[PDB]
This record gives sequence, structure tokens and C-alpha cells, in this order.
Amino acid sequence: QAAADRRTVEKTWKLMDKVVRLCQNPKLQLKNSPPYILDILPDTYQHLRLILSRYDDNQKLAQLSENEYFKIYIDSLMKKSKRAIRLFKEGKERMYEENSQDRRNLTKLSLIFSHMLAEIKAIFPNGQFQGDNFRITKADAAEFWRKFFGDKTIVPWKVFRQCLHEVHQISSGLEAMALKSTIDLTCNDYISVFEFDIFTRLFQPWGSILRNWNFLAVTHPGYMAFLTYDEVKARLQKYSTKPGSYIFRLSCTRLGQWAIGYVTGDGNILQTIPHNKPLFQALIDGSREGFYLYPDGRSYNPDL
Ligand SMILES: COc1ccc2c(c1CC(=O)O)Oc1c(ccc(OC)c1CC(=O)N1[C@H](c3cc([N+](=O)[O-])cc(OC)c3OCC(=O)O)N(C)C(=O)[C@@H]1C)C2(C)C
Ligand SMILES: [Ca+2]
Ligand SMILES: [Mg+2]
Repeated sequence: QAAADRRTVEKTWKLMDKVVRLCQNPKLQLKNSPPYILDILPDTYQHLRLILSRYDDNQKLAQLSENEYFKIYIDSLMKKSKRAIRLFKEGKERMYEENSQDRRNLTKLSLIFSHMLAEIKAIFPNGQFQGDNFRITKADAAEFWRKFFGDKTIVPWKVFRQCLHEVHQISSGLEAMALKSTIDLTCNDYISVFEFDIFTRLFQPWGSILRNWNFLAVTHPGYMAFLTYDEVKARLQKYSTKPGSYIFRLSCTRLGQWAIGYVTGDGNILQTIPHNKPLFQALIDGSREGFYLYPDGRSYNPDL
């Protein structure tokens, strides 16, 4: 990666501006709903400008431009922006078909940008690098990170996987790639300490984390990945005559937290945020109470 000096950061700004203009095409009919690329990219520009304002002399800019996380961040922001641009150039009119694979790929990129914004705000809070001081929520997960990586803010996927393998083995390439897509929110082949904190919060406890991840995010019909509150209500409408139908999902606005949606006996659709217990225990309890019976409306309800 190149040094993340001012010129390189400004080059990234110009690419992000082109993505914004591409996404303002009136034929796109883009809905103001998270992740909303037309808010995320300006917000990213604003936070990057804040960072530069905190590193406002030659020696400070030197430190910033050679910070390993920041160099990787800017390189990855530039690559995803070029990808977005290329998507429009190759998609042509297919970009305006709402359910085309091209538009689906735009939605994927909008999610990636949303995650990248959350990451940079977590690592440079108020524009100052704090990655070496980042506090991992789960103490046992924190001990793994510190043992193998110390105060590092970011690690290549290959290195991360090799260390994780020492604690939880992974033999399947399919499993490894699925795990990478869960952990590596920014899809840049690096695991940040922020991405590690989100993963270990969601799939706690740490001692069984691969089992928990498999049970919830791999082999569970109820798992819907990232959805908005409105999208949960809309998807569960078709199950409104099957009380006990339920799904669980992630919020791109509040990373690291699960939400559940279910159909009541009356046919109403309710949503709830489980607290102070791992999701799989909240599903166990909700099933034994008769609320969570049919994940995605299906008749097979996994048991843990
Ligand atoms: C993984 O997801 C999480 C995780 C944590 C939170 C979440 C969400 C929802 C999201 O991110 O999707 O959300 C908020 C939170 C803190 C503040 C906050 O905003 C200022 C919210 C947003 C909120 O409460 N919503 C309520 C809403 C949403 C849900 N539900 O998604 O499960 C349940 C609700 O109550 C049971 C609820 O409140 C409406 C009501 O009670 O009638 N309704 C309608 C809305 O339209 C929004 C979405 C916390 C608590 C930190
Ligand atoms: Ca990443
Ligand atoms: Mg803003």
C-alpha cells in the first residue's frame, strides 16, 4: 500500500465524488434506507477531513501517512470506489433494473462502505488514531487478540486464520471463506480489531465461537444477515397467518447486536432486541415459550 499522505487521501475523495454522482442518476430511484450510499460517502469524506485536521503539521502527517491501518484503509477505500465506478461502466442500463445482479452488487458495495465508515469512526474517534487503545468487549476474546497480535489494529486474513486455527481449527475451504465473509465486513482481506470485536460480540461465548457461528450464521434457516427494521416487517408479512414464524438479523446502523422479528398468535409482527444473553440462548428460550417456532416460516427449527 502507498503512503496515505494528503494527495493520496484527496485522490480517494475524488473517486468517492464520482461514485456519488453515479448514484444520483434519477433512473436509479435509490431509496433513502440504510445502507444509503448517498449519506455514507459524504459522511466518510467528513470524517477523513476531520482526521487530516488533527494531523496538521509535517511530523504529524508523516505519522499518519505511515500508520499501517490508515494506509490499508485508504487503499481499500480507493479500491472499493474504483469497483463501484467499474460496476456502473460495465452494468450500463442493467444498473437501473431493481433486481438485476448489477444492482445487487451495488447494494453489497453500499453495505461495505457503511461498515468502512463505522470502522474508521471506531479506530479514529474524533479524528485521532486510537487503534492501539481499542477496547475489545469480550475479555476472553480480547486475550486471544492481545496474545497473538498485541496492540496491532489490523492483521492480514491469512495471519488471522492461522492464529485462530490454533484455538479453533478450520479444515474446510468453504467454511473458511464463509467465516471470512462474516468477519471481514469491509471485504478487504484484512481483519481489523474493530471487525474482531463485532464478530466476537455477535457469536460469544468465545470458547465455542466457531460452533456458535456455524449454528447461527451457517446452518440456521432463521438467519437473514443485514436487514432494516422495515425490511424485517415486510418479509414477515407473508408469514402473518403462521404464528411462531421468526427471523433474526443484523443492523448496519448498530453493528455487533442482534435483532429478532416474529409473528404473534394474533397475526401481528413484533421485533425485539435481546439483551445480556447470547442470541442462541435467546432463541432457545423463545422457542420453549412458544414464540420462536418456525425460522423463516419453515418447519425445521434447529436445536442447540
Ligand atoms: C440489531 O438492531 C438493533 C440493536 C440495538 C438497538 C436497535 C436496533 C434496531 C436497528 O438498528 O434496526 O434499535 C435502537 C437502539 C437504540 C436507539 C434507537 O433509536 C434512537 C434504535 C432504533 C429503534 O429502536 N427502532 C425502533 C424499534 C426497533 C426494534 N427492533 O428492531 O427490534 C424494537 C423496538 O421496540 C421493541 C423498537 O422501538 C419501537 C417500538 O418500541 O414501538 N423502530 C420501530 C425503528 O424504526 C428503529 C429501528 C438499540 C436498542 C441500541
Ligand atoms: Ca476488513
Ligand atoms: Mg454528515
